[PDB]
Amino acid sequence: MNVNEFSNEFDVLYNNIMSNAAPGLNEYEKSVLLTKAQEEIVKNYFEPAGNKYGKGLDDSPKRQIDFSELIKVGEGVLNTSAPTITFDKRAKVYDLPADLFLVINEAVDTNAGTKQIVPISYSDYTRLMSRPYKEPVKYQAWRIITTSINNISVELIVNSNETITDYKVRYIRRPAPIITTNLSSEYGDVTINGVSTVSECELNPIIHSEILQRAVELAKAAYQGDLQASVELGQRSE
Amino acid sequence: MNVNEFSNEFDVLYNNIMLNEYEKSVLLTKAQEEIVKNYFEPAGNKYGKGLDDSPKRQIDFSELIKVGEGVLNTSAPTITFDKRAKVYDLPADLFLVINEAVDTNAGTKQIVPISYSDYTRLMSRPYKEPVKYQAWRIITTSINNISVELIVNSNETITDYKVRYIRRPAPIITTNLSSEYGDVTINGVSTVSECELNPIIHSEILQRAVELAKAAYQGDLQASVELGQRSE
Repeated sequence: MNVNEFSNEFDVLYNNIMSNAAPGLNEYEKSVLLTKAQEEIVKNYFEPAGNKYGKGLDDSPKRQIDFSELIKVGEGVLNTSAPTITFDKRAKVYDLPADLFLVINEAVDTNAGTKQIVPISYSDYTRLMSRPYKEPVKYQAWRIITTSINNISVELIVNSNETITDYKVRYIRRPAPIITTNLSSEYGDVTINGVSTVSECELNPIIHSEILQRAVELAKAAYQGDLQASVELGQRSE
Repeated sequence: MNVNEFSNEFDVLYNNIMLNEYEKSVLLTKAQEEIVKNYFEPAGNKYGKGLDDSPKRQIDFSELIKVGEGVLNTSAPTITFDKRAKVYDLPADLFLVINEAVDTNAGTKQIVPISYSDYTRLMSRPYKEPVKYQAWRIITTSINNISVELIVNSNETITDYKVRYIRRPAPIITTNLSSEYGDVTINGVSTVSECELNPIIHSEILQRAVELAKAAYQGDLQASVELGQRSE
């Protein structure tokens, strides 16, 4: 469904049938609520505990097809542009793509073959570095986030006497906002995520109805406006 | 009651158990027009009952109800407020409309006389068409007649437009006015005119005329304003 259909069925589901009908929502408000509902839905469906099914990214066909249009593959750029201080002397710093929402798969291609990057926790890092070896298992590499400015910088730890040729990252692209109409105005240009032009929902049509329902629920919680509704509907932001 | 009976029994009631016939004709014509309005509006009468609210009210307006067709106003190329509005002229002898229907290719559709507030409300929504068995109607630029815009759903053509309405009553005249009174007319007719209404409401028309006469002749401002309340 295109943006006009988002807005028309938003109006239908919000106030065109309600008995003591409420004021219609302005297009900026509808775009804001739709973008919020989109992000909430993405976060709810990525995490199993966030939805009533207990199903995350790839726990069912529907969850695969939900994020299928939001998956992207890119590469981390070696961060030798400027000097820096790494926590580990034997780690190579890489910069992830700017439009990164969530990392789901990483791999590094070295001279000793491809290796799956395992994101190790800080307590896990301490445990592993208290051991005599201090290097990954055969077909794996280690990873920790380092000092990041304006984009995520990442330290890749591989086994000794190994060089990294490329660093691929299969991630979830940051969703683009849903903007119903050109938000340009003479009184001031308002933006949802830095863009005023019309922006279609760049995800699969399977969850457009879900985004619409969530947006309507958020609109009605805003209309109710007491602390109660804000608190319970803020639980699903996550 | 014949007009002679109206004139004779006006004298019985007004002249203390026994006015010009023009003055009697004027008051009787005014009285019936009051009575039709008062018994049409439920709040205008003493029972709180309108046109179809009781058997008596149905026989009251029985001989005024008329069914006529609207004629397309294609002769005059005027300007309509709605894009898909077809201008139609209503019958000349029209007093109050009570049912309107339009026969389209899709089917007969009951016309809803839509208020100026509801139009702005229903035209601020996505679709902007009536429900599947209804049509809208709003009055438009009218010259010496009644013109109505029939806003039926797009993708449909209007083939017929039936109007069921209350006909304008004819005047009550008790004598040839031109015989003694030079060129006086009541509603454009100078000759004897009978009551075109059911005999059930002749007594109330006569009683109202007598009350109107006595209040008019008493001359008090309070009486004139008090009985002028029931003029609507």
